[PDB]
Order: sequence, then C-alpha cells, then structure tokens
Amino acid sequence: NGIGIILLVLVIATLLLVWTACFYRTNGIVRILRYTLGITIIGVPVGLP
Amino acid sequence: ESLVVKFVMFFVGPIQFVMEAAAILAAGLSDWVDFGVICGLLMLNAGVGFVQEFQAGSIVDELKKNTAVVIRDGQLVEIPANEVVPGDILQLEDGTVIPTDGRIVTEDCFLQIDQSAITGESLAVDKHYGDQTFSSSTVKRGEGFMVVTATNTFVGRAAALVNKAAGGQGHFTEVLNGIGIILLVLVIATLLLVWTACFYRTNGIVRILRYTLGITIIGVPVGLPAVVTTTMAVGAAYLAKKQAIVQKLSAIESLAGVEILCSDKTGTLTKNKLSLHEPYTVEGVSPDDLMLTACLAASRKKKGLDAIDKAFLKSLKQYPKAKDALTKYKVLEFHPFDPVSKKVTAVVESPEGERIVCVKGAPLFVLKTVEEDHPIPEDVHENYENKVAELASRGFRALGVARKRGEGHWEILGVMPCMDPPRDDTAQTVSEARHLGLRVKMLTGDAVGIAKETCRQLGLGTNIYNAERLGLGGGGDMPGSELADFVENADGFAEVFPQHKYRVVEILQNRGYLVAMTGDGVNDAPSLKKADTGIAVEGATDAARSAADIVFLAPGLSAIIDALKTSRQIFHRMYSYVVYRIALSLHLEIFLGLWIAILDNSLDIDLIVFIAIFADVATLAIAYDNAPYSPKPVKWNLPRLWGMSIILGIVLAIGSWITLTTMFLPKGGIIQNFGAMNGIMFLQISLTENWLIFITRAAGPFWSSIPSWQLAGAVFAVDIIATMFTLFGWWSENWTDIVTVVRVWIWSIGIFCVLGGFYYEMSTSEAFDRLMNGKPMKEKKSTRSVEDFMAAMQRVSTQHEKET
Amino acid sequence: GFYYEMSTSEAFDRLMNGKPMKEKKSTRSVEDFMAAMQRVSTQHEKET
Ligand SMILES: CCCCCCCC/C=C\CCCCCCCC(=O)O[C@@H](COC(=O)CCCCCCCCCCCCCCC)COP(=O)([O-])OCC[N+](C)(C)C
Ligand SMILES: CCCCCCCC/C=C\CCCCCCCC(=O)O[C@@H](COC(=O)CCCCCCCCCCCCCCC)COP(=O)([O-])OCC[N+](C)(C)C
Ligand SMILES: CCCCCCCC/C=C\CCCCCCCC(=O)O[C@@H](COC(=O)CCCCCCCCCCCCCCC)COP(=O)([O-])OCC[N+](C)(C)C
Ligand SMILES: CCCCCCCC/C=C\CCCCCCCC(=O)O[C@@H](COC(=O)CCCCCCCCCCCCCCC)COP(=O)([O-])OCC[N+](C)(C)C
Repeated sequence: NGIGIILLVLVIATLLLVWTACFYRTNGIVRILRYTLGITIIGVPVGLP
Repeated sequence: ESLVVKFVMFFVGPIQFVMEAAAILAAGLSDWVDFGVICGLLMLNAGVGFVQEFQAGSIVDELKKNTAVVIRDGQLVEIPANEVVPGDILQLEDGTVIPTDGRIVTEDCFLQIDQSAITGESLAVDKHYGDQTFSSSTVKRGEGFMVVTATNTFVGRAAALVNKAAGGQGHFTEVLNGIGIILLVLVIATLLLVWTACFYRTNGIVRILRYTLGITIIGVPVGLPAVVTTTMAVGAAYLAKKQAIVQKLSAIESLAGVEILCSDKTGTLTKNKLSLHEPYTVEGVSPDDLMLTACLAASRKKKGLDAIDKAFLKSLKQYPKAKDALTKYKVLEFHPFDPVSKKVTAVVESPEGERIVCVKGAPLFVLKTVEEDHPIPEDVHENYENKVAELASRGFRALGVARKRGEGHWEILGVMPCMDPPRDDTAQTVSEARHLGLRVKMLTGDAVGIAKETCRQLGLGTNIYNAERLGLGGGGDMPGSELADFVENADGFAEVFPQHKYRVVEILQNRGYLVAMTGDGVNDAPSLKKADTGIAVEGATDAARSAADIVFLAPGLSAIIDALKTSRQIFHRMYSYVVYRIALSLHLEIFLGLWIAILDNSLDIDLIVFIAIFADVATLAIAYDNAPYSPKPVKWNLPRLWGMSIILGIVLAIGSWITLTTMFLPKGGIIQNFGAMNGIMFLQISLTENWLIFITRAAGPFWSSIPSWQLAGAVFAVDIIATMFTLFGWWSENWTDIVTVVRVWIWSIGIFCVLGGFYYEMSTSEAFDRLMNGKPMKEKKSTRSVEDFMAAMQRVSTQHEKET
Repeated sequence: GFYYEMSTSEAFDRLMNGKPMKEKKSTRSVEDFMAAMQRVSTQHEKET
C-alpha cells in the first residue's frame, strides 16, 4: 500500500506532464487519451500485489 | 422570526455597511453591472450566515430535546415537567425520564440511568445517595427521591453558551483576528499589484475598480468568522451530547490540543466502589465456598448493611445472588461490629441439629481467635501474613473468615481481598488514549506500591513516584532539571496532594506541554485553573466545576477520551475549512492578481461572484460531514497553517495559469472545438477550488476518509452548476463544447491529485512544521542519555516503592 | 504593514543593533536554577 501509492503518484506526475504538453499542442482528447492509456499500462503494475 | 434574522445580517455589521454603502454609490451612478455584484454578495453573505445559524439552531434545539411526580402538601400528585420549581423534591421510578437536574436523597436499592439522550448508547451509570442526575436521562433500574437543582441546567447552560457564541468570542476568535489581518494584508498586497499595473497601462478608474471589486470578493472571505465560530458553537452542543459541558468555547480547542492528561485514579480510572477478586484468594478449602461463608457473617437488612458488607452480599456468582446466603441457614444469633474487636460473626443452625459458627473480621484479629488451631502454627502465621503482605503489595485491603464446627474449635477458612477495581473499559481506554497521541499520568492518593499495581492493571507502565519524596513540594536533593524529567516521563504520582497537583501541571507546562488535569474536589481548583484544560470529572463540587474548563457528567476516562476524540473532530472541521478558504483566497489573488498585472484582464465580475458563492456552498455541508480527527494533538500551528495554505494557493494558481496559457495559443490549447477564455477559467477555478475541501478535510491523505454525502453532494452540485455555466456560456462570451469541458474536468482532476499530494506530504512532515515555525530541534537528549535516564527512573521508582 | 512587522520584531531589533543573543541560559539550566532559588529562599525562611 505504500509502494502502490508512490507508483500512482508517479503515474499522475507524468500524466500531468503529458496532458499539459498535449494541451499546448492542441491535441484532440482522443489522442491524449491514447497517451494516458499507454502510460497507465506501463505506469501501474497490477502484478506486484 | 426566521425572516427577521435574515435582515439583521444585512444591516448589522460594518463590513456589510461598507458593501451596501457601495451598493448605493454604484446604483446612484446607475452602474448596474456592479450593482448586481455587490447586492449579489449581500444575498450571499447574509444568505450563508443564515443557513449557518439555521444549522446551529437546529442542533441546539435538538439538544434542548414530559411529566414529573412530586409531592404537594404530602400528597402524591403528577404534574407536567413545566410546573417543577427548582428547590423541590421529586419522586423517581424505574423507566422514568428525568425532567430536571436533581440530586438523589437516599436509595434503598441504588439506581442506574442512561446518559444517552441523543446517542441511544446502551451503557448506564450507577447513581447513589447525593449523586447528581441530569435531565433527558432515563432510569434503567432503581427507585427513589431526587432533589432538583435547577430546571439553568447544564444543558440549558450549554445551549445558552451556544446562542451567546453566535456573537463570537474565545481564543480562536483571537486567532480569527490574526488570520483576518493576514488575508487583508494579502488583499492589499495584490491590490497594490493590480493598481500599479493598471496605472502604467493607463486604465480608467472604473476599469481598475472592477478589478478591485473582483479581488475583494475572492480576497476577503467573510465566511470564516461565521463558520469557525459556528463550528465551535455546534461543537459545544456536540460535546454536551458526549456529556461534556465546556465552560468556554476555547475549551474545545484546548481539549483538542492537550498532550498530557493527568487523570486522578479514584474516579476516572477505577470504579470508586469496592469489589473482590476470587483468583487472588488464599488456598482455603473453598475459594468459591469461602465467599458464601462471609455472606453468612453479614446481616442482609439495612440495619446492618455496612458498605464493606454490602459489597460481599453482591459478589456471588450463583443465580440466587442475595437469597443463597439465607437459604435454610436459620440464623439464631448475630454479633454486630464492635470497633475494639474488629469482628462480626453469625451462628446458624444446620438441618441435622448442628450449631455452626462463622466469623468475619480483620486478619490480625481473625488470626488470634485460636492461635494454635491450624496445623504448622508458626508457618500458618507466616504464610497468611505474607499473603496479607502481598495483598498490600497489590494494595488490596484484606478481610478474613474463620469457621466453627460448633464445639468451639476454630477453623481458619481464609482471607479474601476487596479492592477498588479498574473500570472494564479503562484498560482499553488507556490503550486508546495512547493511540490518540496523548500521555496519561495517574495521580493517586494511594501509596507507591498500591498504585504500581493499578498501573499494571491498566497497562499504564508502572513507573510511579511518591509525590512528596520525589520533589513536588519544594524540597528534595533532585535538581529542578531532573525533577522536570521525572515528572515529564513519569507514568504516575502516588501519594499526591493538591499542593503537588499544582506542581505537576506547572512543571509540565514549563516543558511546553498542554496539560489536562482532572479535578474532583474544592482543593483541586487551583490546579484546574492552572491546567491548560482543567476537567471537572463526574461528582465534582461547585468549586471544581467553576474552576474547570470542561465539566463532565459521565464518569470514567473513556468519557474524557471520547470528548477528546470529538474535540479533535470539531477542531479539524474548523481547521480544514480555514486551510481551505485561505488557499482559495491565495489561489485567486495570485491568479487574478497576475492576470491583471501581466495581461490586463480578469475573470468577469459576474463570474467572480459565483466563485465566491461556490466556495461558501462548501460551508453549508462542512457542518454535516463525518468528521475525521487527527491522531496526534492539534494546535492551530499558524506558521504551518499559513505554509500549507500559501503552498496550496501557489500550486492552485500554477494549475490555473497553465490552462489559461494554453488558451493563448492559436488552435485553442485546452479548447478542442470552441470555447471561451472565461467560461473555461471559471470552470477550472470552480473545480479545483471546491475539490480542495476533499483534500483538507482528511486527517491524513484525501483517500483515507471518504467524504459524507452532504459534502460530496454539495461539492458535486456546484461542479454541475459550474459546468452548466461553461457549456451554455452564462455570463461568458461563448458556449464551450462538451469535449472541452471534459478536458477541463480531467485536467482539474489532475490538479486535485497534485494538491492532494502536496498537502499530504506537507501536512504530515515535521520538516515542514520545523521550517515554517523556524524552531530548530534544540533539546534532543542523547540516545545514550535517554537509556541512562530511563533506567534512572526505574531505579528511583523502585526506591519509592521500598520506603513503605 | 512594514512598520508593524518591523517595530515589534526582535529579529529586526537584533539586526539593527548588531547585538547577538549572547547570554541565553539552557532551558534545563533555568529549571535547575529556578528550583535553586526556591530551595534557598526556603532556607532563608528557616533561619528565623
Ligand atoms: C517566486 C516569486 C515570483 C512571483 C511570480 C512571477 C510571475 C511573473 C513572471 C513573468 C511575467 C512576465 C510575462 C511576460 C509577458 C510578455 C508579453 C506581455 O504581455 O507583457 C505584458 C507586460 O508584462 C508585464 O508587465 C509583467 C509584469 C508582471 C510582474 C509581476 C511580479 C510581481 C511578483 C508578486 C507575485 C504576485 C502575487 C500577488 C500577491 C499575493 C505586456 O503589457 P500589456 O499591454 O499590459 O499586455 C497586453 C494588454 N492588453 C491585452 C490589454 C492589450
Ligand atoms: C520578483 C518577480 C520578478 C518578475 C519579473 C518580471 C519580468 C517581466 C518583464 C517584462 C516582460 C516582457 C516585457 C516586454 C514584452 C515585449 C514588449 C511589447 O511587445 O510591447 C509592449 C511594450 O510595453 C512594454 O514596454 C512592456 C514593459 C513591461 C515591463 C514591466 C516590468 C515588470 C517589473 C516587475 C518587478 C517586480 C518587483 C517585485 C520584487 C519585490 C506593449 O504590449 P502591446 O503592444 O500593448 O500588446 C501586447 C504585446 N505582446 C502581445 C506582443 C506582448
Ligand atoms: C510556473 C509557471 C507556469 C505558467 C508558465 C506559462 C508559460 C507559457 C507562456 C506563454 C505560452 C505561449 C503564449 C503566446 C504564444 C502565441 C503568441 C500569442 O498568441 O500572443 C499571446 C500573448 O500573451 C502572452 O504573451 C502570454 C504571457 C504568459 C505569461 C504567463 C505568466 C506566468 C506567471 C505564473 C506565476 C504563477 C505562480 C505564482 C507564484 C507567486 C496572446 O495573448 P492574448 O491577448 O491573451 O490572446 C490573444 C488571442 N489569441 C492569442 C488566441 C490570438
Ligand atoms: C518553474 C517555472 C517554469 C517556467 C516555464 C517557462 C515557460 C516559457 C516557455 C515558452 C514561452 C514562450 C513560448 C514561445 C511560443 C510562441 C512562438 C511564436 O510564434 O511567437 C509568438 C510571440 O510570443 C509572444 O508574443 C509573447 C509570448 C512569450 C512570453 C512567455 C513568457 C513566459 C513567462 C514565464 C513565467 C515563469 C515565472 C514562474 C516563477 C515561479 C507569436 O507572436 P506573433 O509573432 O506576434 O504573432 C502570432 C501569430 N499567430 C497568432 C498566428 C501565431
């Protein structure tokens, strides 16, 4: 529960980076959501617990 | 009258006077845009205060939520509760509802009441002669007469405290004067920024004044002194539910932050009634049959009902608890108590024509009946005196039983111990008070050996001292720095006196602690005044109750701890809201202040009103939310409250500056199809701000405590209202499409997680607490010096046991 | 604002005079001394 929060913190921290940088380059929400799908797959390992 | 109380808040109050004087000036100049702004605020400001006092009044009237049986000219007659006059005697039966606070005359069979008038909790307390009963209680067992003390009763005194508190007073009112200046400082600091930057861009005074109207609406929250003061006033009515009547509202804040609770043993930690232990009896032939013999040796009628004896009559485990000691024994003669001899004996007749004799008396005087009846005459002297000695090592007062077959020969059946036992919840309570971050010290009049046993029973820690020998009386060879270390780390102080209780508080407070001293007597009052929260436990005299800061009606440490857990809930409700509503002021002074300075624009004056309206809607439900309390004590750490709020405002203003700066781009940035610069920024501000009440409300991280349906319903209702403004472009230039709105929603969820991250790793770190107060770690003992000292207490507190 | 948070702060008073906090007793040494007065002033009572 302590590790799983900090990886969730690190997913949100980069999702803030890839949403901000996809808002400035005005990207469709579909293109942004394919980016956050890719970062969530790598970002949260559900295999640890 | 509800329509009367509305227009009072409009007129009365100089802040309202300045606005409604400005509402006239704008209206007299036909400045209708700024007219609906200022009059929108008064409908807000007087509107929020009404729903706040309507919430407070509802809980008070429910706290104020009949018949009484009296005697008139000696005639039993039944009257409604409204006819009872204080200075009167009432009649009380089983199942009765107490109409007024009243002191019992005397009881043939003692009485129990439920102190759960609103809670409905199952447990009850015993009530004896001279004991104080309280209104809206219900009798579960017993009967007797009660002399009513008043109708202003304590609940009526508590309700009168709350209604007066609607004005506003206390130490937290001194804090609000400290907070309210710094927010006024922060308004002027940005008004200097948005006037300077509007002078250089030569702007008309009307355009500048629409900017300062917008920054004042966001900048000064007039809702804090209404919400903070009502939170205590509701909290004082929530505490009187928990049988704790605070003498001032600041007792809620002081009890919240108390770090050491010096709890007197005799009332709180122990039942204050004598009872017996069967596994701690002698190796007499029946441990189980031994108690039956002693119940024979006591008369069963009130003429011989000694309090020691009456304890024995009701220790029986058999279903005939009272009958089994009179079953077929056929008493022929009984010898009463004679103080020179210290013996009571009963002689009963057997069914098979035998005159058996049983006695009860002091173990020295039991042992002298026949000095050589028992075998091993010298060891049986030693073993009983040794096991009497270990009873004194356990502090148990000892009484013996002996028996005759009938001829005259004595048979020493044994000795049974009767002791004031710890209350059954107190072992769990001391465990729970240790989890609540505060330390319990037990101050007792008993000896050091006696109270070391009670420390063992509760799990307190068994490191106690003679109060006189250790110091605490102005004597001793111990240095004042070492006496303070002993008192700070003592687990209790035995043989303590009211002159010492003052010194324990005074020594601990020089160390910087907030000390809760429980006081019962009239002599405990100078310590209760000195103590940072002085507690008058149940059964306190008028001098303790008048000198206490918080007055209890439920005996026990668990009532003190549950009023401590509640007072941490009440505080964290007023603290989560202050951290929040300051951060929204900083969010929008930093954002709209730099929007004017850098870009000479702001959110529309129409939209800025709705953001301040939306922030106040969280006040309506912050009263109703389930309350998480922090474990460790809470203290209005104003350098930390201002560090957390300024960082949460800087983080929020960074997040809003990112959305705004995306929209400066051609192709729109956060705007996917079509959108407004204001409609999006109003939505983004309304979302990230109102979700901040989810962050600050939690004692730990925001995911720990799920919010109530009232708070999450009020925040989501705003987030629906704030969205529908954006989609349909109300008070904004254009419509904003549903796809841009869901971009702002997902971005504002991301910032809520960033804020929840910052506020958690900032609220819980002592590194941030250290930095904000600027207070270094000055007095940390060596790790080796603590080990040397820890054993020094264990040696000294062993010495204090052996002085006898 | 400036004159209030400057007139009342001892940090500004310290800086302007250039006088550091040279003689601050230990917090433990004050406790030792405070009780030393209370013992001695008890002794001075008992001399009669
Ligand atoms: C750690 C502390 C750091 C502080 C943050 C530093 C952030 C600042 C960093 C960078 C901001 C600079 C942005 C560059 C803009 C370039 C383009 C531009 O428009 O320039 C503009 C001028 O530009 C200015 O005047 C900037 C002045 C703002 C200084 C504020 C510092 C106060 C710090 C106190 C902190 C505040 C807290 C408030 C108190 C609670 C052009 O002038 P204009 O004609 O007016 O623009 C268009 C007008 N029109 C659209 C109507 C036509
Ligand atoms: C501590 C925080 C430090 C913050 C640093 C701030 C650095 C930022 C400074 C400057 C940012 C860039 C300014 C020039 C931008 C280009 C100029 C231009 O194109 O036209 C502009 C020329 O008008 C001017 O001359 C602008 C002058 C602004 C200087 C303000 C100093 C702020 C000092 C703060 C001291 C804080 C003291 C607090 C300390 C206690 C006019 O604009 P326009 O033609 O009407 O239309 C918009 C033009 N645009 C869209 C192309 C933009
Ligand atoms: C931490 C920092 C985060 C934010 C960094 C942001 C950097 C990115 C900066 C700019 C991104 C690119 C914008 C311009 C690019 C396109 C050119 C252009 O359109 O001109 C623009 C000029 O307006 C500006 O120059 C914007 C100036 C941004 C100032 C940000 C202040 C940061 C202070 C944060 C302190 C917070 C912490 C407070 C602590 C105390 C258009 O201006 P407009 O009139 O408005 O629009 C016209 C309409 N149109 C453009 C669609 C046609
Ligand atoms: C940790 C903090 C991180 C900070 C990150 C820094 C982020 C800075 C990153 C990028 C900033 C600049 C991005 C350039 C993109 C524009 C490209 C361009 O075409 O030129 C533009 C000019 O641009 C302007 O007119 C002014 C915009 C630049 C001012 C940005 C100041 C940022 C202040 C930061 C404050 C930080 C203070 C925070 C202190 C706490 C085009 O303008 P144009 O030629 O006139 O015509 C446009 C025609 N068109 C509309 C069809 C296109």
